[PDB]
Amino acid sequence: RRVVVTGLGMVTPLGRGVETTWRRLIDGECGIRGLTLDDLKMKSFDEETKLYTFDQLSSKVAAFVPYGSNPGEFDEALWLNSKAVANFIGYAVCAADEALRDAEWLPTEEEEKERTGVSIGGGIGSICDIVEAAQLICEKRLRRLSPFFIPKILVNMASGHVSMKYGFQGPNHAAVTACATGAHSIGDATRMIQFGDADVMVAGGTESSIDALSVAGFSRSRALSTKFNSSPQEASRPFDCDRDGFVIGEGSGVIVLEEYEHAKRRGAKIYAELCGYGMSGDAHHITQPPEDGKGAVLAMTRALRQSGLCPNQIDYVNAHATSTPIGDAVEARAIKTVFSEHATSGTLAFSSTKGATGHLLGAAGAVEAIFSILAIHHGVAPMTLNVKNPDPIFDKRFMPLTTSKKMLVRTAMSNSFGFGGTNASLLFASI
Amino acid sequence: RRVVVTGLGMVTPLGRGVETTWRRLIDGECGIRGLTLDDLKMKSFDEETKLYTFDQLSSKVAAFVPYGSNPGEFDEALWLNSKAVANFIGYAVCAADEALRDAEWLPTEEEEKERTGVSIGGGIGSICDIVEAAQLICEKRLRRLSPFFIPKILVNMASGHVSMKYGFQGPNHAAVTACATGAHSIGDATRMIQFGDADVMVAGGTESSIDALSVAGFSRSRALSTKFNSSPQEASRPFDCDRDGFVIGEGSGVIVLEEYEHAKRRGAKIYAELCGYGMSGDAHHITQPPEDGKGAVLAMTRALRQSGLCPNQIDYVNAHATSTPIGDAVEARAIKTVFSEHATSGTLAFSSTKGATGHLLGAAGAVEAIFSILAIHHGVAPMTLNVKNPDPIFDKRFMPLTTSKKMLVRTAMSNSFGFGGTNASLLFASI
Ligand SMILES: [K+]
Ligand SMILES: [K+]
Repeated sequence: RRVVVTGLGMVTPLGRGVETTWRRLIDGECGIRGLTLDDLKMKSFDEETKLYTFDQLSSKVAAFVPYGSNPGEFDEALWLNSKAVANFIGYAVCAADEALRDAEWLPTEEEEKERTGVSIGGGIGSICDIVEAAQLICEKRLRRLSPFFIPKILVNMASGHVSMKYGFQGPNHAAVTACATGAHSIGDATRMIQFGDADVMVAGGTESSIDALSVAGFSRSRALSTKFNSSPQEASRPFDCDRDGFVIGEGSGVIVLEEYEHAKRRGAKIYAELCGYGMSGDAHHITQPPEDGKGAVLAMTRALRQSGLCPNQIDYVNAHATSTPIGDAVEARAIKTVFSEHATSGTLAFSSTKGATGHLLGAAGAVEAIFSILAIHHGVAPMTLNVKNPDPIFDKRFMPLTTSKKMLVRTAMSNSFGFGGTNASLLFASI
Repeated sequence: RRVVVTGLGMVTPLGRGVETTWRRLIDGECGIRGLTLDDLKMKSFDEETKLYTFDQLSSKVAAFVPYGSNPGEFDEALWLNSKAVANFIGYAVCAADEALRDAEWLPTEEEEKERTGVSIGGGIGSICDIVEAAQLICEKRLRRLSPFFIPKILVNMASGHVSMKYGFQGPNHAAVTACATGAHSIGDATRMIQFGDADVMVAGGTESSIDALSVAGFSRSRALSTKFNSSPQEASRPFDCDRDGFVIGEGSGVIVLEEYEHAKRRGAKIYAELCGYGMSGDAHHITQPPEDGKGAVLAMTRALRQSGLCPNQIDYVNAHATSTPIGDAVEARAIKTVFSEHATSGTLAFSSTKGATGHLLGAAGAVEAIFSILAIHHGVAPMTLNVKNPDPIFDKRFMPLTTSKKMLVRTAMSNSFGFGGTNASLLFASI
């Protein structure tokens, strides 16, 4: 059984909705701005504590979903209107609603509902909610603790809320694999349709982890950009010589996957086929990839092997590259190993879109899969922002895209790597 | 491709190791004891705050892994060996080591290592570490924030630590589906072997969430047992008329899944075949199952369809039943709906082992899958503990097992349900 994409939905730092996000991405816009006190998510703390906490943050830049009741904005009054709904849940529901309406898949019949599942994972959940609860322990105010505390911090709950809203009674699932979360969630859902567990899967990733402890935590891991705090629009620079860590972003990407014959029967429009889901492990380090990028090589090779395609048949690669000194170079090295002559001749088009969106963490793999599907659909490959001085590994030919380029994209591959050395590679093709 | 089980490993409130856990389970033992101040995991808090917090907890019972350097005990010096290892990670590695040495699978060859993956999920991760970090905000001591904070709290990191320990470079994965986590992780891994993503998968679940905020959070939701604080060994009573909520437990279950031909070629000892992986969603309520238990019915029916077996061919069912008023009754109705004449004849053996182990949350689905496999392997069906007065739903010979029944077990099914209405049913058979 073959698996196709019939609906796209997203909410990103470039806007709410596929149209707005894609338009701004191609136009070369950037969703990164400087942090403020409000961004700490510390409404339950006094101003002196807020001020102190802000000062402890090495990284003072982030990529935010725009909130509001106007076009291209995320309306919290519509999507975060319940006590059990944390921000990551609202993003996923918002994106899922767009994807399902795009796919024209809102079944009323129990037969179809039972054959529709959900696989939308989150990477970390809601740290800010756990911080608020922990404050109750410190201040001896535990009576205030919400009965909805547990339900709103569980990383599988986006799938729960989506399935509930639409009555979807197929597999209720979530893959959680750090920054590969959105990729594995989509991939696992594909395997389920292939095996026959479902005919339709609403799959993707979500994350809303811009808050005091998240920023402080990633800053302590030395994972975040710090030296561009006065110039936020230049903070995320994948493949650039002056990159100094990623910029935390937030949002959700959700797609509607469905079995090919099922899609054709109902006359659904098809974006692309999902042809490869390559998985590997680095088996190296909790946070650092290996020098040779073997894990990334394995993941890409496995996705290729599944599709029955040769390296030279790949038109576009959306790289994971998060704007990290070691990470970006390792992936570049891995892309050279997998594609060799196809890459070193300049034939292969590749870019990282994280200069524009930031690192969406658990949602990164899903959002970037959407970008890859859209590359095929529109015949436009997105640029990498802020590559003023390309990494020494690159030359005149082997070079990431620095402008949005029109081209036939019949095949698009998207890499997502996470802490623990967990790797996924999703390969899409026109059908 | 067929998938078989070649290794078992576990760390539970009934002991470290399969040997001790199974022996104590079958002997009708219980791992539940009363909560103390030390169990709050509040080492960074003063005595006054410890006492306040303890007084605020309505549930004062939990099921603990026995620590120590003696047989049947968890040696924390061996497994909690670095600052990056939270308890859930340590339990998983301990369980994985046992499972792999049982499977006799410690390959040196890059080929075999690349064909071996890991799918061990955690449900919540490490709340206590987030609480400690949040305390640094309240006390303005963020200087002391651990560099390993982020790696410690991520629910996928058990898979990461296991893979790097043994150099496994196959799919590095985690399904996180609340209290179905262990089941979906095992089921997902099965699909991966079935498809050809891997030849061997180290799969299961892990949890260590006995701490101040976890107990407070679950207590506030009214999910936990409160009436039996004076008699802890009586607190978990699945299917009993006096049940009043579940008892939080901790531990890990890990199994080695293997492609059938791969197992036979190397002369591996085979416990059972995994024949069915049924998945569904309630699409009803964030925490409560629907009255008719349609989700449970669907999950069980789906696992049956996949196996090619009919209800009458099922020998043992390990119920999810957690000792909650609504939950247990709903599953009882669902079992009756699926098995009808096979249930009411008294020939279907079914029990919940949560009276003995407590609710292991993310590890529940994996530990109970192991019990289902061991039932087949040993020809003994485990009892339900503390059924003094069976629920009115049970009539005549439709009754859960209240003693360890010696019997031929050819087939065994295990149910796991989680918050968000996520349901999994795993079906094993002799081979
Ligand atoms: K990517
Ligand atoms: K079970």
